[PDB]
Amino acid sequence: DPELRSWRHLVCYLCFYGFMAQIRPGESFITPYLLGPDKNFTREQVTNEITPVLSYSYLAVLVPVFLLTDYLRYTPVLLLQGLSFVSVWLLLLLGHSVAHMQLMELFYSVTMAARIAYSSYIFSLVRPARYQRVAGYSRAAVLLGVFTSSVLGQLLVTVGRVSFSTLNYISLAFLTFSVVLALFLKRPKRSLFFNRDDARMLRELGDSLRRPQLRLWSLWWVFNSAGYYLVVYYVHILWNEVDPTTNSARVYNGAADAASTLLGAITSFAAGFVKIRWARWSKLLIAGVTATQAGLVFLLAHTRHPSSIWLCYAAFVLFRGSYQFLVPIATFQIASSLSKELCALVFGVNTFFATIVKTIITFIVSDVRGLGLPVRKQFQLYSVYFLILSIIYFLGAMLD
Ligand SMILES: Nc1ncnc2c1ncn2[C@@H]1O[C@@H]2CO[P@](=O)(S)O[C@@H]3[C@H](O)[C@@H](CO[P@](=O)(S)O[C@H]2[C@H]1O)O[C@H]3n1cnc2c(N)ncnc21
Ligand SMILES: Nc1ncnc2c1ncn2[C@@H]1O[C@@H]2CO[P@](=O)(S)O[C@@H]3[C@H](O)[C@@H](CO[P@](=O)(S)O[C@H]2[C@H]1O)O[C@H]3n1cnc2c(N)ncnc21
Repeated sequence: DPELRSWRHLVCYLCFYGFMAQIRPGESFITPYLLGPDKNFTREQVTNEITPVLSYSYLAVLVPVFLLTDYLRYTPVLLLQGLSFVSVWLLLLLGHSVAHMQLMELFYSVTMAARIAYSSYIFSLVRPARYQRVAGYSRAAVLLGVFTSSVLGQLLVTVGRVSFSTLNYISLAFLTFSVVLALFLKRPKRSLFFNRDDARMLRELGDSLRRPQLRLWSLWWVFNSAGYYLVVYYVHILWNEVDPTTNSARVYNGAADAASTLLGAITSFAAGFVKIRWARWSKLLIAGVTATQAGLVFLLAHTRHPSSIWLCYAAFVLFRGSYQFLVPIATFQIASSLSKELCALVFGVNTFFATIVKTIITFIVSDVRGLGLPVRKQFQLYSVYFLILSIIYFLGAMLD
């Protein structure tokens, strides 16, 4: 029986790999590990010299990985996604200079640019009749794997009282285990662009760019997702500015990346109801949430007292919880009439245009070759950037 051997030995393996590839307990505790006494980096060295290299290499490896993940049929990039993860946690545990953490953020941007490999792999592997049952079970393993990794990272730090250095050796036990799991993945018999079983993409783009909702939510995915990424990369440097007490027990970075995933699974679930119902007022639905993001970025830049670090965590859970609400709606309005050969090209070029904006703002605001702002004055620039973006869509919606 090959059909009963598929759901037992393959679909139970994609939901086991997709669970175990998201297990990185020290992923929420990289920046408290760098700024702690273990590596002993100064804040001025992480916000201006290490973290802007994350948004530079992510421009450099976005298009090389996206072309390679379809040409190699998604398995050696899923092998690379896991192996570059190990190269991050090796440089975190063996590197001591600033140049050994700039290389750490270069391998970390490969693991961000190969996030699409996994999901774009379940589509090319399973049959389209059984695709909704497999990818529904697979994304319920990634979202479970993202949530319970930050819980496992938090309970070892808060409850287990394990140190930050010994946490990354636990994180090297799951990342070396998920490289071996990426070896035994079934390579798909097709792909999306190169390896097909047998251009119109330039012709159907001439018909889909004239849509009002594809024009709107693509200009949201370029600019609002650029400002979203510049908060998540720098909110752990801001929490270490508010409460810089090196204790490895009062830091709840894993409890703010698990509660943001749990809220990111609630508002995502609540966005599927409003997906096609609120498509008319989507130009005002952006400005109601971008302004809410404009206040929560300012709330991060307003809290200075270390006794209110708990109010900061909640200003970031409600930030990711509000960004996750628009994306269910964003992925819909964009991918409504697009073919799969054109949908992965529109999202593949919206992410590149978002990484163009992420490269511009990091070189202007965050990098030492531009202004070189600290992370307290940097979030005041992003709160202006979200409020500038909020009054564009609010004035844009009122024109209707
Ligand atoms: N269909 C796909 N093709 C190619 N790559 C994909 C992909 N669906 C996911 N991913 C990748 O997995 C990552 C984590 O996904 P999640 O943890 S399973 O959920 C994400 C995350 O919570 C947030 C930031 O997402 P993001 O920065 S783009 O990161 C995603 C993305 O890189 O938005 C959610 N999200 C993204 N897309 C959708 C969607 N279509 N419907 C409902 N929720 C969505
Ligand atoms: N974060 C991202 N970066 C780059 N491209 C992205 C992207 N998130 C989405 N897409 C694109 O949007 C297309 C349509 O997505 P949707 O219409 S919004 O929903 C899809 C679709 O119904 C099904 C197969 O379609 P698929 O091959 S994924 O095609 C996706 C994908 O190409 O999987 C659903 N889906 C995708 N991600 C999630 C998720 N995180 N949680 C729940 N459902 C999800």
